Amino acid sequence: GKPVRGQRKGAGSIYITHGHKRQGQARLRPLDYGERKGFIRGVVKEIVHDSGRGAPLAKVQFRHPYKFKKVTHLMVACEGMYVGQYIYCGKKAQLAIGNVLPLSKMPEGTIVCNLEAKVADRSRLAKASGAYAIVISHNPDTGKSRVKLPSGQKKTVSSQCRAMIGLIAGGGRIEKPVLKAGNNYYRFKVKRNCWPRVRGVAMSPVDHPHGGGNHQHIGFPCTVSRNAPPGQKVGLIAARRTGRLRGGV
RNA sequence: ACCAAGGAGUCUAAGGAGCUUGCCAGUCGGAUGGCUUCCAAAACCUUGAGGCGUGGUGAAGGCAACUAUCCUUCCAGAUGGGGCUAGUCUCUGCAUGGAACGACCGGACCCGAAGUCCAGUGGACAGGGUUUCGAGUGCUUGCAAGGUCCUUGGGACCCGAAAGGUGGUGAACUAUACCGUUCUACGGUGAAGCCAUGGGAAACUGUGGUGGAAGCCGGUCGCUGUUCUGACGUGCAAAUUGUGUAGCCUGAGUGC
RNA sequence: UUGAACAAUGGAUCCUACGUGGACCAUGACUGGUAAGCAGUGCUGGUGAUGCGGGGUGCUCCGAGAGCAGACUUACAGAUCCCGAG
RNA sequence: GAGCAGAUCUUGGUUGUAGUAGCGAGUACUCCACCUGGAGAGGAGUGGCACCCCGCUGUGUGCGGUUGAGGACUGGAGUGGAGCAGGUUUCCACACCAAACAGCGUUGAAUGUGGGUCAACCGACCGUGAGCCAAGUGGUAAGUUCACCGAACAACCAAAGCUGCCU
RNA sequence: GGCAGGAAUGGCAAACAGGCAAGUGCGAGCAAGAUUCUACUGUCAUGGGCUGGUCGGUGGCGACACCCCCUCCAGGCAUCGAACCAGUGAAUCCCCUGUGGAGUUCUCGUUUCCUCCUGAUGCAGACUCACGCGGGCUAUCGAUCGGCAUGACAGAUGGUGGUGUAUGCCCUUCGCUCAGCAAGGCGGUGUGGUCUCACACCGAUGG
RNA sequence: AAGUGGCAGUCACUGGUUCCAAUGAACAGCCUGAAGGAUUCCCCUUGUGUCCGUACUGCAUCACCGCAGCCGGUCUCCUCGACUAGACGUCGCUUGUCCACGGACGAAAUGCAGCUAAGGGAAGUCGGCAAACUGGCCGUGCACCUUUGGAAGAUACGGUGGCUCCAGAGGCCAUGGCUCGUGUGGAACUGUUGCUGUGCAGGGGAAUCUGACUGUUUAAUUGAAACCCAGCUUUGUGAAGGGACCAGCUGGCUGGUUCCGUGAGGUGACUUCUGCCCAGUGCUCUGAUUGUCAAUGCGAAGAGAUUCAGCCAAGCGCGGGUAAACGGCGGGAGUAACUAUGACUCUCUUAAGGUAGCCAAAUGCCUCGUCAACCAAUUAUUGACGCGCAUGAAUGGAUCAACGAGAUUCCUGCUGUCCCUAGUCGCUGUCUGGUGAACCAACAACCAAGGGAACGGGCUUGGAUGUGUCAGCGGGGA
RNA sequence: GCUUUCCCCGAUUCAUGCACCAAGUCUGCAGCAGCUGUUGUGGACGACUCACGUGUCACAGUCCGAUCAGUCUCGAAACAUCGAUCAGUUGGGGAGUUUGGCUGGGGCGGCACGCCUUUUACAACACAACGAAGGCGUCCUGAAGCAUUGCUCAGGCAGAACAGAAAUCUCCCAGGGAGGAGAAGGCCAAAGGUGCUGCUGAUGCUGCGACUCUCAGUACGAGUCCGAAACGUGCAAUCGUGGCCUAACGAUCCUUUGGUCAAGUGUGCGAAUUCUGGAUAUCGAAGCCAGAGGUGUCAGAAAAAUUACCACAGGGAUAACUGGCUUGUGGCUGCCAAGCGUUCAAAGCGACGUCGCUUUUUGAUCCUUCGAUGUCGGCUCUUCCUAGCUUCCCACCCGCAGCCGAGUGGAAGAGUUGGAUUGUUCACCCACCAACAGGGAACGUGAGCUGGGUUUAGACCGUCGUGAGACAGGUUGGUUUUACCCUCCUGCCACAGA
RNA sequence: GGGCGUGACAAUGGCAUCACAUGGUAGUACGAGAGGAACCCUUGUGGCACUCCCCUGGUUUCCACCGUGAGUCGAGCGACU
Repeated sequence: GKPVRGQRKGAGSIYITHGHKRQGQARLRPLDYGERKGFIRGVVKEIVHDSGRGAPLAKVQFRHPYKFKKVTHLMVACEGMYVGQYIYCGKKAQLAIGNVLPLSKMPEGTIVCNLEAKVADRSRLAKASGAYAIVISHNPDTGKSRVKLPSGQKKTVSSQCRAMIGLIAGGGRIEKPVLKAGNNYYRFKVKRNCWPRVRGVAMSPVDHPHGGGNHQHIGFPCTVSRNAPPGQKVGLIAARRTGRLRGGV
């Protein structure tokens, strides 16, 4: 009868992010002449806590490309980065923690974060707490590069994508068990309206394909198709397998 | 409960079967046209196409009701005529009902297509037979108006659904998100950290304090609403109430 | 002897507007059932639609059928009194 | 649009019930005095008395308001003092309660009349927040409570109309 | 009009957030408004008119202190959660001594009750070693000297400079003294006519 | 010269300290600095301050909403004295008020409230429902079990007044003056043994089922074992992506995001485990090389409409994986040197044949199952046993500390729940002055029997019956 | 020690500092002092370039030489993306609708829904019930049809080598006891049987008749009777258009086939449906006629569940509660007398049989009630019955010595209890007692109470279902309102006037 | 003959004394024994009924007297909430 929770969320009325008191986008300084040809220096002016995020951010101040000015960019912090650090951004930057340099000046063992997925893009990969990617290999024939992502996947991105050298700060936070419901309450109160989460077997058949019945159960296989309409796409979406994972994944 | 007033088979298109009236192989013709202070948008007039009827039958191609003195036949039968007689004979034969047709019109069969003929591309009919059909004909039973009882579509005798649809309104209660902001006595208890100190070879450890954590406890405001299955239950109240009893009360708390 | 009796204001030909289409009761004619104020049937009559006299009372029994009155007489059935009639 | 006894019929007016059930949370009143047409109470109370006067007799535990004297309640998380939303003259005074209302009525938020609300300093106004509108552009058969609000963050975008000197 | 600058449309939206500046007599006098009127005493923002010689100057070792417009950039204030502990100040409240008035007094009670007050504002003052309330910084000295010390309820510090010392320097909450200001207020005691009301006098500016 | 009488709560500021997988706005406005540039030399609508709100009410017992002048609801601020831990509770100054329809009569019965009650003590009842017991503080002290935190205020024992003393802590001025523990311990005396003397103020213990907890919940019959939680585990996703809104959009959302992130499910703390089945359905992967398979396209024949063939997609078949996907997880007959039982064997058969565990459990029909405990008596309850109609493993199975207005059982104490009721009291009612409805109403209003739409007030046959009150009453008026 | 060859490179990395609006070089113009100094203001390089030189950095411009250029940046790229139009797939995410009927309530069950036979069924015809027993949706072509024709069947006595009970053969007997496909009934003997043989009459040319059963005197279906073409069989009469007879089946619309048409023959003639402005075309389509493809719910819609979240219109035409009829069942008594009883049928029983009564269990029914009669138990309170438990007649009788008792009669006055488990009625124990009898009163009694149970909405388990959901399976939690009217009853009072 | 009052009478209706037990009878009758009554007479008891308050209880707004707590009236006294 009635639509589903994950179908009313995408409508985005009271499921908008609680971002009012956040810091903005955390991205690498954009690509300009300095960052392409040589290197540019920036002072890590502050490390700050961003709401709804696990990693600390860093206000890093560079000079303006063509104006008498100081552009204060904001990027996810590298673990070990301190205030007043002098990070370096560009092609001729050195292989030091916090530096931002193209994915081609990096040897084939480098541990990187804030990784770009496209050229002139600004840091769309490996951005959560304790996240890091590992530069696997380079290909000069294409100017591209295989990198190992935190997910364990291996993505090929151009060797003009810029990363940041090191880990993302604030690591180890899933290694603490949330002990109370109130901890997760405060956790999600600054992210978005998604907690607590009623389970579909506890609803009525008007509200969810799982609701109703005299015993709380799903009467049909949970593994739903990928071509399933929005509204019966609840359960395990296009699951290749189910059950306990043992041996290889 | 009582009385008063209102209150339910109506109008319309088409039609059926009676009845009335007028005309008649016709009838009607108020679409429209001619006229003449209000009456008069009336009345009157036949310019009237046309409607219905005069022919039916076949899917159609199409075809289309014999009869030269008069008259289809038979049974019953209304009148009437001429003889005759209280015995009682002939002729007439309406209407109606039944039967028939050697009749005929159209359709369908069978054997044939012989025969006659010509507005002559070989065409038109024609003959004899049938367990044949027609909402057929056999001296056209029509038209129009009114009226009665009805039928069907319409609100359809009157009242009566739960429903379905189209467009709007509401977040003052209430649910939730965000922005700003408010509120949270008094105690109990005693986490980390810290101080002194006893023991020990050391690793470690005993004791007395300090400290003031916790979705900790009692408990006030407050919020909620267990129990009496209390009150009330024509209430204070369309959900409240007790000189009760309870739950929580630093939090996932609370309100604006 | 016009060839059985009795009866008979009747036979033929039509048209047409409605209501009804829950039935029930009674009887060796019965069927199912232990049976039922049960269920289902048959003939006929009743009730429904029907009042009146009697059965105290009773939709169905017995008598009889219903315009308004007068007189007489009766049906069923009645006469200790209630209550007409020993 | 033509006849009512009914349709839990419609509208109106009524009746019994019945002077009945009731008008029982928030502890509470009392005395004197004044205000009255009357309120320590009478219809010509009664005998003389021929209205005065002198006798006798009756009076409901007794309307309202306000001083004063007592008795009590609120008991600062108030029955106090201020303001929000809402109210919108209810504020104040006088007249007035024999029109009605206040489940009494010399009183009131009643009725009638007439008054009263003064800001450079208290606030709206100034912006900004969540959010919204126009604009720009787009979508629709078409208006729209059609889409975007994007100086963290948009576009398909010629939005700097302002400043210094000279003039 | 020329030159030189100048990405990024205009608004709305909070009577709780941001946001210039007022207090007392709560009265002269109101029946009813009052940080609005009134008497005093102030505060704020902003406009106009007038009157061969130019980087304001100086003091301090320092922390710092004093007197005499324009453009652009870098910062900061505005500016931000909650709870708990300690301190200081305010008003409230209470106590002691004394005064002025009142209540009780059958007996006792030098008793009982009220009052004895002080606002904004000031380019006023003394401290600020807060010698009342505490942080920061300065200079000198150079520690744990062999038992490290200082300061806190608890923290907390210290060769990245402790303790000690000093013209020490700064900011801030206050508090105190003065002006406001006693003339006002509060508790009273009287005079004068009376009136459609002014004068007189007294009573802690206590600890 | 120029803090300071006291100390309690509130407020302000100051110095800090803790909490966060939570870090707790923006703008206008204002200021400072850095670097440049440039540099003629008192008076005025008591200047301007314009515009709008400004009464009163406002947790209201009458100003708002609730039909109203409704015991309901409704935002914030200030907040005294005494007892006390106190913003509890009780009383009082300041402020405000005596207004709620009243009066008589000791005031029936019944009722709603407050209390008591001998002897017994749950025998009452579905059930200790309701009430009672206990209650503050100080000292001594405290068991099982445990997740080592708790349980715990366990359970329990003693004391508590009044007065007179004895000790006992600090500060200022200068070891004396003054202030100086309402904050503690001891003792003597004292009293009809009684003192948290009033208001206030836990009864306790022992188990089973269940949910871990805390939180949430059907406003107005269900507060729960339901939902949520943490934890666990699957799942899709590396962005031209996952999910997903919209009529549409070069549209908005998650996303100010980027795997320690996340969109979609399930289970439900810790602990100990989570067994077998991929045959069915589902999902997913392949080459989907063999089968089926659309539209368009290409070819042929036809005069043409049209007809016919072959090839090219996904899908479906085919093949593989997957159960913390949905789910599922067996019969028959013999057999041991007393009997009995059946370790053992035979056979059919499944995708697998229910594994470890647990049970007459909130799941067991039979069933009040059998044995034991409890009791005088036990359809209750507990411990066991187990062919379990129909238990069972994240449809989670089994233990389980702590917690619970959860469901059940036992013990103690306490009791009017009961034997078996009685008394007393306020407000009712009762009488009354003022005011004054509604429900309901065919008409009526005494029965028995009969018959009858089978249970009459009316009918028939009988029996009663004078009319009219007042307070009650629950048999009837189906 | 140069040259060239092109590849690589192009000033910033101890430090929370600063950094822009040009300095230098060269040079123009204007003013003043005289190519110079000064003042003022420009320009180029600094800071490479995007056919030539001249032209002002710009373009033009005239000549010269000769075959224009223009992308913000990176990637991808004629693929892909967002949509567009079709097509395949998927699609309870969503919508619309349906989810038969009968029925001793409905559901489950079944078919009494279209048919045939026997019976009910009651001697014309007719005759219902979820009455009784069955059958039907088929089967059969040198047949299981038609015809001629010959023969006689079931069974039995007797007989014949193997051979017997039962092989085959022979004789006699045999009314049908066989066969005719099947259910039952009827029918039939030189045969509506059967062998052999011959055949196809298994649609009597049509748009072809009258009828009968059914019945409305409709259809379909089935069947009877005819007319005449052409045939089979037979000497012939005849018989034969299916099955010996009674069952064996199907509308409109649509499709399909055959016919019509068209063609062909026609040894000369014809002999004809339409596609509409006139014609053609074995193009296509339409038409008429006869079949066939099926509606079994069989006079013929195209069709799944659930609701305890529920609703509406009704219904006492119809269930659940009371009551009514009946009492199978239950309960209570009778009669007889086989036996038991030491002998003895009755002191006490009473088998096999059999007559009754009650409502008091459960049935059966469906009569009243569905515009509602509050649905169990308990408590309270009253009354009634007797089918008599105690007490009384110290009754009578005994297998009665006493005691304890058994049975029977009169008698319904009084009594008939306290508890544990269970919601319980009941049951079962513990006791007390003279005894702890059985019942009724709308299964008395909810405006008397309670609310434990049944019986809403919440929730859990088990089994069932794919599911929502179901469950006489279990569990927990869950608002019981109103009297003041009339009467009865309780007390109270007056008037008695009518 | 009426009015008021008293004293009675009594139509009709209701109706209320049921049961048990100690002791004696009696260790008797009866009975081989074992065992083992009864009438009746006392005295009690139970259920029910009716009445009542001397005694003993229960109740206490006799707020009668007294103790005692918080607050308040200045304390006493006496009070009050």
